[PDB]
Order: sequence, then C-alpha cells, then structure tokens
Amino acid sequence: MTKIYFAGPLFSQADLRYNAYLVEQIRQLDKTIDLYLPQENAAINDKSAYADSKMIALADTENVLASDLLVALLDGPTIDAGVASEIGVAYAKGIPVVALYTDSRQQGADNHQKLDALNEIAENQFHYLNLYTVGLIKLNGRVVSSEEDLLEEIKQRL
Amino acid sequence: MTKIYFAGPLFSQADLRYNAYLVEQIRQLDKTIDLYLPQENAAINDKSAYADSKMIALADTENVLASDLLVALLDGPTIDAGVASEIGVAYAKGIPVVALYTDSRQQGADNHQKLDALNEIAENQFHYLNLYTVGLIKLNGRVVSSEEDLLEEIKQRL
Amino acid sequence: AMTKIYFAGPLFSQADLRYNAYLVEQIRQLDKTIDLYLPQENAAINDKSAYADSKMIALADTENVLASDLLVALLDGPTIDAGVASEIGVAYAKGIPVVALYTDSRQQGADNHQKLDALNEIAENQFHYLNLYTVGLIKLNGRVVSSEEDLLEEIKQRL
Amino acid sequence: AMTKIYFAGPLFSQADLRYNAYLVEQIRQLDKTIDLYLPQENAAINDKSAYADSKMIALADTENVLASDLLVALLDGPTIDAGVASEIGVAYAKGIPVVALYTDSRQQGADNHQKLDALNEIAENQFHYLNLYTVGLIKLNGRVVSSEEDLLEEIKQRL
Repeated sequence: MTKIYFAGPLFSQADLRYNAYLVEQIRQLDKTIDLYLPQENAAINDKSAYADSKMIALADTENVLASDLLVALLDGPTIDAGVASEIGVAYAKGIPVVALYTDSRQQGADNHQKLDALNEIAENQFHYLNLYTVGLIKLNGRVVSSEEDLLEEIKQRL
Repeated sequence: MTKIYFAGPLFSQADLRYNAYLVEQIRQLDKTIDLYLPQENAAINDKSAYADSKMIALADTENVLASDLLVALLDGPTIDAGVASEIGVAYAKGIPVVALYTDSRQQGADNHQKLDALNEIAENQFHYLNLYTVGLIKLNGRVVSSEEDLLEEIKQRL
Repeated sequence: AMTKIYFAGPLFSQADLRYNAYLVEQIRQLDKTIDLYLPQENAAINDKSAYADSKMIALADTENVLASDLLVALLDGPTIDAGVASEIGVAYAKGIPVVALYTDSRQQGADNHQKLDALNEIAENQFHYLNLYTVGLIKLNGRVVSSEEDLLEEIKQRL
Repeated sequence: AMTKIYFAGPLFSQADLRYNAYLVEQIRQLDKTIDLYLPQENAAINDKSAYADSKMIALADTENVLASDLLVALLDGPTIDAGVASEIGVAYAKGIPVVALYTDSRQQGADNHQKLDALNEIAENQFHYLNLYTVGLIKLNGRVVSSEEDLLEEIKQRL
C-alpha cells in the first residue's frame, strides 16, 4: 500500500470542501492508497482540548514522515505557511511531493499583450508562487495545474 | 428586485467551486435576487484578449456600484486585496456589506488554555482578520460565520 | 495652502515601522506645506484597560483618510495589506488621489526573454504579483512608482 | 570555532532589504566568530541574459541553509514568508536550530481582558496570527523572540 499525506489549508469551508472532494477522487483511484487527510483526524473544538505549537508540529510531522508521497495544494494569495514548512520537511527527508496549482491567473504565456505589459509598472497579470518552495517540489516531485493531471500523476507513482 | 455583488477570490478551483455552490443557495432563496458573480462573466482566457488594471478596476467597480448589497468572502490567509478594496468602495458609497468568515481557527473564546497561551510568545491559535476592513463592514453590514447565517441575513435584507 | 497627506502602509513589524519613519522624514523634508499624518505616531500606548473594537478602529482611521488631500500607499509585502487595500478603495470612491510605492525587486525582468519563456512552464513565474483591481483604482486617479526618488518627485509635483 | 549563520527572511522590498542589513550589522558586531550569510548580499545583478529556474533557485539557497550551524528567521509580515517557512522545515528535518524574530505589535494584549472577551464576538480578534506548525518546528529546536535585544542575546548564548 502507498501512504499519502494530503497537505493543504483546512480552515475555511471552501478549503475543507475542496479537500474532501479531491481526496475522494484520489481514494477511488486505487484501493492500495492509504491517504491521510488532517481534517478527518482533528479533534472537534472543545473548551478543554489544547495543544501548543510544539505538540502540533510534532504530531503533524509524524504523519508527514510516515507517508510515501505528499500531495500539496499551493493555491491561495500565498502558499500556506504550514504547507510550505511541510514541503521543506518532506524534501529534506526524501519524500516526493506532487503539488496542485490551479490559479487561473497562471495562464497567458501565449498572450503577447500580457508579456508586453510587464514593461509597465504594476501591470503583471501572472499570479506568483514563491519559487523556493516550488523548487523544492520539483527537485523531487512535480507541480500540476489540473485535477486530471494530479490523479494521473498519483496513478503513475503507484 | 435586489441586486447583489458577490465579492470573493475566484482564481483557484477551490474558490471557484465554493462561489458557485454558495451563489446557487443565495439565488434559490428568492426569485427577486439578481446576483452578479464575476466568474460567470469573465472572458475565457484568449491569447488576444487583454485589459490593463485601469480597465479592470473600472469595469469591476461598475458592477459594485450597481448593486444594492455586497456579499464578501473574507476567508484565506489574508483577506483578498481586491475584496478589501471593493469593501472600501462599497462603504464610501453607502452600499451595505454582508461578509462570510468560516475559518475554524476563530473558535476557542471559551477555551481558557487558548486564552492563557496568549501570554506566551507565538502561541496564538486565533486566526486574524485585518480589523480596518472588518470595521468598514460592520459600520454598514454584518460578518457571519456560517452559510446558514449568511442566507438568513440576506433573506432579512430583502 | 497646506497639503494634508495620509501615509497608508502596514505599521506592525519593526521593518515596516522603521521604513515608514524613514520615508515620512524624506517626504516632510520636501516642502514645509506638507502636513503628513502617520498612523504609528498617533497610536495609543498599549494598555490593558484600553480597548477599541473594529468599528471604532475603522472609523478613527477613515476620519484621517477622508481629511487628507493626497494618500501615499505602500503596496509591498507578499500581498497588499488588507487595510491599505480598503483605504485605497475609500480614497478612490471619495475622489482622493493615491500615489503608491512598489519597490519589490521581483517586478524586474521584462527584458529577460528566458523569464518570459518560462511562463510556458507550470509554476515558473518570477514576476511578483499585485492584485490588479487595487492597482487600477490607484492609476485611475494617481500613480504607482517603483522607487523612493520617483515617490518624492511625484509628491512635489502634486503640491 | 566559527559559527555559520543563515539569515532567513524576505529580501524583496526596500523595507525588508533595509531591515535585514540593519539587523545583520548588529549580529556581526556581537562576535568576530560569526560568519553570517545574507542572501541579498549574494544575489546576481539583474541581467536580461541571466536566468535561473525554480529548481536551481531552491538548490542554491538550500546549499547555504545546510552549510549553516544556526538559522535566524524573520517571521513578520501578513503571513510568514513561504520561502522562510520552507527553509525552516528543511532546517528542522536536518537538525539545524532556528532562532526566530517576531516583532508584530499586534501580538500584545494578553493582559487586556476586553481583548480576550472580544473573541466571543465574530471577527474581533486583535491578536496577529502565525501558522503554529511553522512556529512549532522552531521551538522544537530553537526559540522565538519578540525583540531585537532578545535576538542578539540568544545568538550570543549559542556561540
């Protein structure tokens, strides 16, 4: 069996719903996939339950280091800081990362007016990802821009 | 009829899907609701189509100023800068704003350990929204934390 | 006639606090008729008894924005500061011009053809991104500059 | 024995460039045995012919991270810089300690009972937020400080 850690923000309803939607597609791909989704394991917010950052980081890292493959969602105004740190841990431990990046503002490389606009001040139409975090992914993994490509890449790594 | 402008990030698949999911619930609320969703009106990314920031801001503002009510999604690591600007325009023009904020890290006010942890350095478990943007909303509108409360608030403003 | 300037920008980290003070000093040295309001100079000292909720936070800041003749906005950061973005929207709707500063070094490279060709690859964009709705509101009645020299020069022309 | 320090932090705006240089000067003045690497001092001059994609960007920076004995990280900003967060994850997994600086003025007010009671209201949190996974990795082998004085004091103790 292949153990997958699904890295991604899990705090808003938009992200919670999208994670569950993607994960079910990944789990229906192959019965040997053992995917760990953090939102499925978080304790319901109770007034007596508490864990500090050290406990949080230690428990989260244990799930990362136990996986064979990390699936990371990079979308947002910036890459989620927790996801970025998890990618750094995975790279240093040799765990491959397949990342999904669907931002519609990444398209336009064939649009010569978008390219020319870069000569103007504050006219860039291409969304930006921190290239250090991206480079760590590509040094052992891949960044895909569609759910179709993500499922195929996970399938080819089984 | 009541015209609504749905403000929110519309670039990732997670946000695109969540916007369409929420908007259909808002439209099924009342037949007099005329909701404008920007993603339903964006041109398909074609290599010849281009508009600079001034054209983008002018067309977007025209849709904001034509609405009777603004629905704003505040979730994310930060409030979307475009949404924040749209809220500033709406407040200065007297257009009310009903905002949705579902981040699960906002809960814990009854957790005394989370409160005590604030005496430590870098142990805050409560997600942060820029309070200037939030204040503009509350000066003429409301911030709700659930889709159920959002639909009821929109219903009560018809 | 005095020119009242509102200095919009994040003011929470030491890096931003020091940079705001370093820029405001240069702006005030341009002309004696400049009456610049800097929010960090008016913030109340942190006290366990004092409290102001979001409504009176936004109202107090908006009062200073609306009383200004020109708004200087700092756009740098991983994203445009949400408060600054909202203040820009207020300024545009009220007709108050905005001169914005954007020094991010990742905005350069329009002449580099390899940077342009890299956009055909997934996740290889080297150009920092600003939300173009916020930028457009500035340019519709103002200007975005990329250096402190051009910022001071633009402020002088608007006196 | 020399102590090699990697200075992690955003280095793209003038505010961050000036603050990094202002802090690094103080750090180097602590002890002659400090060999601090500052990425902005090694960046190539912007040239339309030079290009490095994300893989060689990450590799070049990781080489400097892994060659260090201590990592100093700046966490301020609306969010922790994504590159800094990744570098912290690399440092933790390799066992390189991290001393982080976090000066955001919105972290104060734990004694204010009205700030604490305001958390029962929707969208009234006055306390700035840092991703606690990134913070936890630091404290598991290092420390987070809230002032430049405590940063220099902590660096001296680790020499």
